[PDB]
Amino acid sequence: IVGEALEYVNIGLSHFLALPLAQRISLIIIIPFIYNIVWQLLYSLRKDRPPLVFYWIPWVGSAVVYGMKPYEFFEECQKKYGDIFSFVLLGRVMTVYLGPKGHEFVFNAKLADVSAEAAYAHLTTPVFGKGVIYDCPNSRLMEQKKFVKGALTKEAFKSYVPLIAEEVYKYFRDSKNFRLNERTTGTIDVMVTQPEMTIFTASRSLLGKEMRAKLDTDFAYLYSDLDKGFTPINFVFPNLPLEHYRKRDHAQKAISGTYMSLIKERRKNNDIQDRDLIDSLMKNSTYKDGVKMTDQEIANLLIGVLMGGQHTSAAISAWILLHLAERPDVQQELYEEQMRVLDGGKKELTYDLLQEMPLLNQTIKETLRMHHPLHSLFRKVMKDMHVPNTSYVIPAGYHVLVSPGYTHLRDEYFPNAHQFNIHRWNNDSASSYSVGEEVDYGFGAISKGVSSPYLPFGGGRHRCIGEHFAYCQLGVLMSIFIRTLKWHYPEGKTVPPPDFTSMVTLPTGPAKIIWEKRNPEQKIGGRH
Ligand code: HEM
Ligand SMILES: OC(Cn1cncn1)(Cn1cncn1)c1ccc(F)cc1F
Repeated sequence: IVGEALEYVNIGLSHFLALPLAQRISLIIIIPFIYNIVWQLLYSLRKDRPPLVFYWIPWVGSAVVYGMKPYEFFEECQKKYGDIFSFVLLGRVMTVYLGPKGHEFVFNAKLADVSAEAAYAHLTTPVFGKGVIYDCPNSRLMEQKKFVKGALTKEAFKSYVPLIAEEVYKYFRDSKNFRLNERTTGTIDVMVTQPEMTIFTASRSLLGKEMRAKLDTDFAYLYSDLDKGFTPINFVFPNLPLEHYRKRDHAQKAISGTYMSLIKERRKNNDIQDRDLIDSLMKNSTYKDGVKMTDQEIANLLIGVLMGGQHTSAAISAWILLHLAERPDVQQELYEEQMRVLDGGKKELTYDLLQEMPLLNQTIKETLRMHHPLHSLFRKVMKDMHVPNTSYVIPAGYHVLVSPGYTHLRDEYFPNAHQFNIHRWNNDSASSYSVGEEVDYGFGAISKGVSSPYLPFGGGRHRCIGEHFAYCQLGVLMSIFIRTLKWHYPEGKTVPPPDFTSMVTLPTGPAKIIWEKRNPEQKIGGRH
C-alpha cells in the first residue's frame, strides 16, 4: 500500500511549514537555484531551440557580462555556439543572431513576426511623450518618419550648413572650453564639449532661433533632466517613484509645452515658413487616413527626434576627435583636403562643397564602423519564427537581438578591424548605399536587402532617417575643427574604451584632448 506514502507527503508538507525561518528562507533561496539549473539542462536537449548560455542566478541571467562588455560576450558565445544563441537578461530571453544573415533575420523580419515598439515603448514613451515613435501602431511611425524626412531635404541642408557653422564658431568664441579670441591652447573633455556643440547645432537648425535662444538659459537644465530618463535602467524600472523620474516627467511637459507655445504662436500669427522642422511638421503632419497630429504629438515627435540624434551624433563627434588626437597624419591629410576644396579657406563652406570632401566623409564613415552608437537593437518576438536552414524555432515572447556593430569589428568583413583606417573607404565615401533592389515602407525607397556587414543606420522598416542630417552636422563641425585647430592627447593618454552601459557607446570619460589654434592670431567676429 502507498496510501501510507500519501500520508507522508501530507506529513512532510506540515513539517516543511514548521521549519525554522532560518532554514525556510534558505529553501526559498535554494529551491529556485536548483530548479533553474535543472531546467537549463533539460532545455539543452531540445533541438528546436538555439543553444542557451548557461547562468547561475535565476532571472538575472547573463546581464552582468552582457551589460558591461557585450561584444566580448558575443565573441565568446560565437566561439562556443556559432552565430545563433540565446541568453537570459533580467527576466527576458534574448536570441542573438550574429552576422549579415542575422541582420536579415531581424531587420527584414515580417511585421507580424516581431515588434520594435513592444521592445522600446516602455523606455522612450516616458521620455518623448505619448502618441509618437513607439507609443503608436507601426503604421503611424512610418508616416511620422515620412513627416520628419520632409524637413530633411537637400535644400534644407543647404540652409542648415551656414546655421550650423555659425553655432560652431560661436561655441569656439564664447564657450569657456575654448575662448579662441583669448586663448591659443587649452585642454577639453570631449564628453563635455561635444554634447553641448551637438545640442546647439541641432537646435538652431532643426528647431530654429527661438528654441536655440532658450538653451542659453536655465531652460537648458530641463534637457539635462530629460537626458537622465534616457537610460538602460528604464528598460527594467521605467517608473519607480523617485526623483530623477519626476524631473524627467517634468522636463517632458515643460519642453513639449515650450514647443507647443511656439507652434500655437506661429499659427495664430500665420508665421509658418520653411525655416525648420517645426514649420515643416506644422504644414505636414496629417496621416493618410486624414487624422492630424495634435500640437502635443508634434511637440513629442520633436523631442524624440532631437533626443535620438543628440546622443548618436555627440558620441560620434567625440570618437572622431579622440581617434584623430593620436593621428596627426590624418589631421594633416584632412587639412589639405579642406584647403583644396575651399580654396585655402576663402570659399564659404556649403552643403555642395561638403560632398566634395571624401576623406572627411570617410573619417565619419570609419568612426561609425568602429563605434556604432547602438551595440544592440531589439525586437520582441510576436509569432513563432522558424530560423531558415536550421531546425531552430524562436517562440513568441522571446526577444531577438541584432548587432551590426559587432560585425563592424570582425576581421573577416573588415581586414584589421580594430585599426582606424579611413582609407579602407577609398572610392566609397557615401554614408550608405543600396547594392540592389529597393522597397518603401512609407517613408521613402530604401534598400530591400539588409545583408551588408556595414549597417550603422540599421535597415528595414525601422531604418534611420537622420543619416544625412548626421553627416551634414558632423561634416560642418569637423570641417571647422580641422581648419581651426590641431589637437593631441595628454602624455600617456590614448583612445579610451567604450562605455557599453549607457544608451549609446560613448567613450569612457573623462576623455581629454589638448587643442591648439592653427592661427593663434585669428579672431572670431560678432558681439558677445
Ligand atoms: C551617427 C548618427 C546616427 C546613427 C548611427 C543612427 C543609428 C540608427 C539606427 C541603427 C537605427 C535603427 C534602430 C532600430 O532598428 O531599432 C536608427 C533609427 C532611427 N533614427 Fe537614427 N541614427 C543616427 C542619427 C539620427 C538622427 C540625426 C536622427 C533625426 C534627426 C535620427 C532619427 C532616427 C529615427 C526617426 C529612426 C527610426 C526608428 C524606428 O523606426 O523604429 N537618427 N538610427
Ligand atoms: O533608435 C533610437 C532608440 N534606441 C534604441 N536603442 C537605443 N536607443 C536611438 N536612435 C537612433 N537614431 C537616433 N537615436 C531612437 C529612434 C528614433 C527616435 F526618434 C529616437 C530614438 F532614441
